[PDB]
Amino acid sequence: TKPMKLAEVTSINVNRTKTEMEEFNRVLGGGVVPGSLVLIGGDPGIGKSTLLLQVSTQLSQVGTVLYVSGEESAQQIKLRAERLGDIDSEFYLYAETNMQSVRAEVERIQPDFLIIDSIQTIMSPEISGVQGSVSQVREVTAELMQLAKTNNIAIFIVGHVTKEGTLAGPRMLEHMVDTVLYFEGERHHTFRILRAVKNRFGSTNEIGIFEMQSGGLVEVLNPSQVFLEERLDGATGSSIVVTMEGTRPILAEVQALVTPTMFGNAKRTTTGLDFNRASLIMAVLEKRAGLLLQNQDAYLKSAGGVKLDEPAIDLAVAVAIASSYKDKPTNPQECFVGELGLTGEIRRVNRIEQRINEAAKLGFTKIYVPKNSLTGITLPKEIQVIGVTTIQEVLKKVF
Amino acid sequence: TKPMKLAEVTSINVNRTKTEMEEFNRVLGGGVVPGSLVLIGGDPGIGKSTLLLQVSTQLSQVGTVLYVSGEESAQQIKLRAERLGDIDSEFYLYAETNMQSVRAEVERIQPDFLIIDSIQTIMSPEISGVQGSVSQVREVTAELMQLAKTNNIAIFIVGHVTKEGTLAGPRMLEHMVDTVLYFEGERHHTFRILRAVKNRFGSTNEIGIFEMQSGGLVEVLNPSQVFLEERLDGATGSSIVVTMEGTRPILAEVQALVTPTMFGNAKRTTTGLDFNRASLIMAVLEKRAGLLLQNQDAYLKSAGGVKLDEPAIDLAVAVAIASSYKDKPTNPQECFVGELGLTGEIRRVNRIEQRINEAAKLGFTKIYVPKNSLTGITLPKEIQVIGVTTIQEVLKKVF
Amino acid sequence: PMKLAEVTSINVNRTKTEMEEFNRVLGGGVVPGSLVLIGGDPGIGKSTLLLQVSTQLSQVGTVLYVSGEESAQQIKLRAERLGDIDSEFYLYAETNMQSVRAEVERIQPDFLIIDSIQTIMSPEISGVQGSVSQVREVTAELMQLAKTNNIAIFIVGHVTKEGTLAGPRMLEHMVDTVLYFEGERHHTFRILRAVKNRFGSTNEIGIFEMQSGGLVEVLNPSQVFLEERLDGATGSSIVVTMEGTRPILAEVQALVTPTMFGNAKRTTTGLDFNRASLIMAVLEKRAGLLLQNQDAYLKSAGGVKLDEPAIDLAVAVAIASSYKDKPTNPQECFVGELGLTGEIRRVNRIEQRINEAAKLGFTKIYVPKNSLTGITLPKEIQVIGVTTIQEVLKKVF
Amino acid sequence: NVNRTKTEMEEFNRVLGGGVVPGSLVLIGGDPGIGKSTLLLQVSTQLSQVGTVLYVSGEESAQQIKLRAERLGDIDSEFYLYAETNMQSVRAEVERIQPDFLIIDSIQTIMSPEISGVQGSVSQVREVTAELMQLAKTNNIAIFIVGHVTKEGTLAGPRMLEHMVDTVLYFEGERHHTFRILRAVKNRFGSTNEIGIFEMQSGGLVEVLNPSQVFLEERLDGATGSSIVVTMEGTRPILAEVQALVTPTMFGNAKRTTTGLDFNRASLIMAVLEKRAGLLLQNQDAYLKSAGGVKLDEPAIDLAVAVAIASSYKDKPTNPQECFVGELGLTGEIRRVNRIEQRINEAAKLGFTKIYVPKNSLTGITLPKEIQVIGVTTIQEVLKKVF
Amino acid sequence: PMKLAEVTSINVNRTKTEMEEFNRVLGGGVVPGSLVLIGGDPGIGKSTLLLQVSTQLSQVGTVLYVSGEESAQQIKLRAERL
DNA sequence: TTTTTTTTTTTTTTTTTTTTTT
DNA sequence: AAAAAAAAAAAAAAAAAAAA
Ligand SMILES: Nc1ncnc2c1ncn2[C@@H]1O[C@H](COP(=O)(O)OP(=O)(O)OP(O)(O)=S)[C@@H](O)[C@H]1O
Ligand SMILES: Nc1ncnc2c1ncn2[C@@H]1O[C@H](COP(=O)(O)OP(=O)(O)OP(O)(O)=S)[C@@H](O)[C@H]1O
Ligand SMILES: Nc1ncnc2c1ncn2[C@@H]1O[C@H](COP(=O)(O)OP(=O)(O)OP(O)(O)=S)[C@@H](O)[C@H]1O
Ligand SMILES: Nc1ncnc2c1ncn2[C@@H]1O[C@H](COP(=O)(O)OP(=O)(O)OP(O)(O)=S)[C@@H](O)[C@H]1O
Ligand SMILES: [Mg+2]
Ligand SMILES: [Mg+2]
Ligand SMILES: [Mg+2]
Ligand SMILES: [Mg+2]
Repeated sequence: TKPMKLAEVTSINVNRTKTEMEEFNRVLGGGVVPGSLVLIGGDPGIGKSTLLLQVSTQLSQVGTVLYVSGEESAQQIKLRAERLGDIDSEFYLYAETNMQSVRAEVERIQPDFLIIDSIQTIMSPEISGVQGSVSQVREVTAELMQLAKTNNIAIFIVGHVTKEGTLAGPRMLEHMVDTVLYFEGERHHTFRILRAVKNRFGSTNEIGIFEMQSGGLVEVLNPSQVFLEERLDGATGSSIVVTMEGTRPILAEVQALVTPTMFGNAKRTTTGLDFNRASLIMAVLEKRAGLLLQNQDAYLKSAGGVKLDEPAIDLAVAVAIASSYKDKPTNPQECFVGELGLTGEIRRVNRIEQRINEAAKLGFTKIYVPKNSLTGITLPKEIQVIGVTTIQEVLKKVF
Repeated sequence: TKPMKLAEVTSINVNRTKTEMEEFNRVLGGGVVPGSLVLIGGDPGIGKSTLLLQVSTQLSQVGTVLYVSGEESAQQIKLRAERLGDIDSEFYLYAETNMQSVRAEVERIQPDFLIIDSIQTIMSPEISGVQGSVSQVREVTAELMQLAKTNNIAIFIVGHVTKEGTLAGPRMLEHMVDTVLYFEGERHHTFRILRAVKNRFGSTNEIGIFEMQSGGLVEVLNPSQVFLEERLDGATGSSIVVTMEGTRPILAEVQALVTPTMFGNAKRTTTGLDFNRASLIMAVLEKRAGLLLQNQDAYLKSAGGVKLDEPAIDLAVAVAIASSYKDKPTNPQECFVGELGLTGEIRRVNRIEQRINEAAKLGFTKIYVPKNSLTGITLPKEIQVIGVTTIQEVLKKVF
Repeated sequence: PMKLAEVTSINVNRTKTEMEEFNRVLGGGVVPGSLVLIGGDPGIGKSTLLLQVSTQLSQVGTVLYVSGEESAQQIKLRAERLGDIDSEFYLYAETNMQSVRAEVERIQPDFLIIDSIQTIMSPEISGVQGSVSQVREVTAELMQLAKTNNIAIFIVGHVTKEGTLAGPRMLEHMVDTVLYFEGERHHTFRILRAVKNRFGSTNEIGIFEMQSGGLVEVLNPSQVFLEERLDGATGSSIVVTMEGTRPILAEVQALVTPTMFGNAKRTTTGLDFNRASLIMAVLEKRAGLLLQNQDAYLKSAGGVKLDEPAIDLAVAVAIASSYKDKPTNPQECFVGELGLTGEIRRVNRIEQRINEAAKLGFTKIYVPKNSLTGITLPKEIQVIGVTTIQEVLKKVF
Repeated sequence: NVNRTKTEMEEFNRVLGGGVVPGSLVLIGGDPGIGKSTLLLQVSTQLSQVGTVLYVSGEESAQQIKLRAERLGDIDSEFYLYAETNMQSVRAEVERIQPDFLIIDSIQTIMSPEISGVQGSVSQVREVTAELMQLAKTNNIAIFIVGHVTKEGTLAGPRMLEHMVDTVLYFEGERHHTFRILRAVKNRFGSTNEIGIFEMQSGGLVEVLNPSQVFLEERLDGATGSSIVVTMEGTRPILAEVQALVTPTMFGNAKRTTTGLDFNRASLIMAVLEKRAGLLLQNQDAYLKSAGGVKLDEPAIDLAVAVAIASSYKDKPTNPQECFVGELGLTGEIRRVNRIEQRINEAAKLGFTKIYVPKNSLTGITLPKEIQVIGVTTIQEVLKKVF
Repeated sequence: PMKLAEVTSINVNRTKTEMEEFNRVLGGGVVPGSLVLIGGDPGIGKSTLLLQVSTQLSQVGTVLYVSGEESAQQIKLRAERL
């Protein structure tokens, strides 16, 4: 080795190969990078070995794959494969735990892709410690990193997780690999969310959602079924907003029902929405747009119980209230994003590009967004993007 | 050797070289200091080596740079460089991992600035045990502080972190080096913040905020939704406040809508503020300034959902309420800062100099502050700092 | 020799720095013949603090500053930032314990400051610079020098990655005083707190603010000053509250106005509105202020949360001054809990409170009379015992 | 058993098995600065009234100890100080005094220079301890040992000392506590677990005799609407005062503003008084507080709360030496309470003339003769007896 | 043990105390080869119960009573109250 | 024939990780 | 929010042991 000037452009471009799973490719950042290390953590049972077996089958159509498993015997893995089904043209399988015995086979198969079905179950013969020991994990991961960086092998490592929900072993492990994925999914849903917390080769904002099914993990193409309901005739008082949950844009319906107050102080009731925010929005509508609302009771709901924290919902909430009060329908493919100011201005929102992209992917026609958010934003040309400046403009255009 | 002197001693000055990233220069106390040690810690994948490759390029425009790394090969570094820039001042890469060859090549090329990358990923063949040993990093740190002082090389060091997020290694590491930086970001946010916990050459309070983007880190300059020209021109009931978001001042905007109640009682709906605080402020206004407000509803909001609960916002809240009740605008170039006492006094506030300086940087023309806070303040030339001591003074000056 | 109880003792000649917020932590001043240990996180400010101490003590006696971790140029550059060498002192930057022992015997300094015992070493043994044996022998040498020359020694000790002193636990036994210098990244105050001091109370902490011109002592941590009340401002009063161990001054403010619409609000901040409405009920029953038909609005100034029962008297006097439209004197302070019978009940730490009010230059403090039993009033403060709220209201207004 | 000498700190006796037995060792460990040397100087001075005492110190020269003694002020009849570290010289001074109560101010700062090790060496301290054992055995001297502690607290070589040591107890306290707790952990001659507690002061350590948190008796004159109740701070009984202000609802509607108590419990209590006693409280505001901010909320308070409310409504004073304990039922029955014996004994210790208690709870308890324990059945009976 | 296939069977030698209201809470008696754990509210009778049970089992067989938490003198002085 | 010494061992302290407990 | 289980390292008590 020698020091070199940066203009010694020995950099060959990374011809990263795509698997068939677009959800997997996107989290990785376009594809599997040769010579990368990917560490997949996640709770027991969540689907890590299923995911890796699927991608191993798909990659075996394009390159040689070696699947290495300490924790499971070859018959179990073949039983899962036949439950999933693939030609498995060049898919090698190797149940092993001794690092020298895997390294020897790696140096003859020359696998383009290597799966390590659990790092905590594979041991160096050098280190005396138990298979989950910190020193064992350190030595095995350093040897795998040598194999990867020397032979351009892409290595997928399954990591055991502590009861905290964070990867076990020395933090050196998270420092040394190139990509760290978590695989997780709460019991309220069937969906399994794959997310990158580190990715030296791509954006860590991309997340992939799978559903676990008999016969494998299948991609879910719409994360949010809860909007899907085609509207009744009439159906006044509904609007749709591209809100946000964690990092993924999710599109959700807001509904309102405005009715004349009787025999009490006018009272306002919500679900999934802060009633303070709704009271503000109703005050803005009554002031700036002249909707008589201090004599109306109002009821607001988000479909599917998705809780709408962020201020970007306020414009869609106002449009829902207006649609109910006017008793006139919005279009089922109009979508609304923006904070509503008490001076009636529509205020810019973060992540505007992702929201417009997601609205385009779900096939909406018109998305209304704050005019000042549009600066330098490139729209997808298939969806009409309307920049709006004040609530009176939105009401006059929608109604 | 055998010194021993009175305090009359050479007092040699410290020169500084600024990077082009003012957000980075700020944290170091105004620029890189020759012969200093700066230690960078932070979560895996946070952006440390992008930041250091950016600053490595900028220093490379004004001096020779040697970038060592044991983490990554020269090809990966060059691919990153192409991703984030034009290679407009080429510098040296060295993929070395053993300290003797580093010391050799650094003595031969004799750089102005040196970057180690991770101190935990370099070892010394003369001593001790495993990579990342406490025994190893201590001795490498001693070698670096020597090489630094013998040559006046400024050295930047990446440090691993524990799972708790504190710097790894023996505390001798955190004592021998001169500057210790943390690079961090909460998962609910897009920003990365860079903060000093120790800095022998400047204040630690100055943090720097970056956004991660496809072309690298970019300094945000404005951590807030307050973009001045957002204001709806004819807007009334809005005012801006300089608020401490922890250690950093941020702009925030307080909006009020004030309107007569059409019921036997009046609402006090408030988002982002304590409604008891707003109710106290309206009682101060009604008693001292004579605004008839018990007949009026008030609705109050903070822009962008920022939670504003420090006493310094009371003045801007009072001015927003008064602006709405009077239906007169305020100039969007004025900031307000001050606690409001039930006497109508504007009480002094903490960190007043930071607040004035940050109001100055984003180009505000006036800021109203407690007059008693003005003592010893270095107030910048570009902004007229208007001392005030009663709410009625503010209302006469502004309305 | 067992000299029984006949040995003769002379009072320690406690010298003082100008930083009273430092002197308080040592329990009144710097004793001679003594070891002080300063611990704290890296970067906290220990060297800045001991530089300022050196420069101040140099006005009283000879100071020698030694530092194995920092060159004399860096120390002089810091001193030039902090101020000027008008009180010039000796600076050695030595690492050899034998050399500093010889130099101390030559110069006979009144005060010695060692900025890292983790870098002094003696050649009689060798090893890692911070080795337990090296620090133990060096600190034994320092215990000799302290006794032999009556020298006050300030030692900077390193700290582990938890907030505890490194090196042998025997260290905290040999030394006479142990200080931790501590702070929090969300803040910018530094607290200096003792964990051991056999020459004086360890119930006192010093507070500092790190600034460009050094560690400024924060004599008054509250945003509460006698200079800043509006001349005729009614409806506020001062109370000596306690933040754990530290007496903290606080102002309570009250706005009383007729309840023109609806029914009586009791909107409150920093206080508790149940406490406040109790106090208004006591005033209305016992003192006769017609406060039922009044709205009342109360806040702590400065956003300090007030919990303890000692605030009741100050809150009552703030309400009463707001109702009566008669200002309280800004230099009078109130402490005491209010009973629903209108009695004023005893409070804890009464002496530490009166001492803090005296030290902050309050001309007068009101206290529950029965708490005066066995009390030791300072000279610079007038202390008034009161028995009932009627007595207070007659005396104040 | 063999006889016990008592120090004047009865708190110290009770943790030390009821008193220091002669001819045996005691080791007090604890964090530096906790107060070991102050405690042992007070103990040694109190024992000086019984016989000769020697205090040996390496870690503190005689002048500093004398300064501390003159701070505390206690008279020091035949109190010996000895600044020494040569253990053989200590042993010889033992025979030049023949003490009766010996103190070593730290085992880690005395050395027999011939034998072994450095002053910290486990062998050196163990062997010094083995010599001390012979000196204890020979002259029946009770020897108090100060222990250093490990960073963890484990007495800096615990096992080999502790088996020779007989009795070990730990002196400790937290960063903010004015109190320091002296916990006995092993003891051949008394309750193997106990906790002594002291407050540290500039006058020296002072016992916490009676509970830590009682603060009372600031009663004024004709203070209607006040009553006293015995309540538990877990296992400690404490004696606390309830105050009530009852006043007509001149404006608005009846408030129930309450602090310390639960306003639901208080609402039940005023409903019970309204129905069973016939107090017209529904048109009254009633304001209730526990004195001193004590979180006084356990079922046994309801009788005292009822008597405070009734005293305030009637505007007649409760006697300042009457105490009440009792749960109140919605039928006006007064129900049993958890630990009535301990409450009556605390009431007696604080010198209360009466305690009112639930009848059906006097069965099988030994009423102390100094206090008039009164059984009451019903709230109407209580209000007849008191008012 | 080494060889079994549902064979050797000493059965439960269930040994009573004189208090049947103790025996009834177990299987009608104590069981050899077993650990019984007793908890309870502190000082309420927890040790009094087991000391008395010892004074009743001592009639049937040898009982060794070990206390880390109380002195042998105070133990025997309490037992004398029985 | 004691004196290093040096392995072996204890054991303590620092530090990092992780299983319980609100 | 709190503890206890492994890893790494230094301090040290001890002895196999070869010297000086
Ligand atoms: N018919 C089915 N047959 C087998 N597995 C199924 C079936 N249906 C669902 N599964 C799911 O398959 C999951 C098993 O997880 P896998 O993908 O096989 O491996 P893994 O548990 O993620 O990896 P580890 O290291 O063994 S914890 C379980 O959570 C089951 O819910
Ligand atoms: N298009 C993008 N391409 C590459 N990286 C991206 C991209 N967008 C964001 N990144 C971020 O780049 C981060 C990697 O930053 P790095 O500086 O290379 O790693 P580091 O952990 O900070 O430092 P080391 O010592 O190299 S591990 C990832 O965590 C991503 O979040
Ligand atoms: N203009 C400024 N220039 C230099 N330092 C400043 C400045 N302003 C504030 N500082 C503070 O100075 C602090 C440094 O404190 P130090 O005096 O180095 O304490 P120390 O770390 O204990 O000293 P040692 O013994 O050398 S490690 C930094 O943490 C800064 O917060
Ligand atoms: N006016 C006061 N004067 C002197 N000491 C005080 C005073 N007030 C409190 N103290 C306390 O007295 C303590 C002094 O420590 P000691 O009473 O000597 O116990 P000790 O430190 O354990 O003794 P050893 O065995 O030498 S370590 C300190 O912790 C102080 O907090
Ligand atoms: Mg598996
Ligand atoms: Mg890197
Ligand atoms: Mg220093
Ligand atoms: Mg002592």
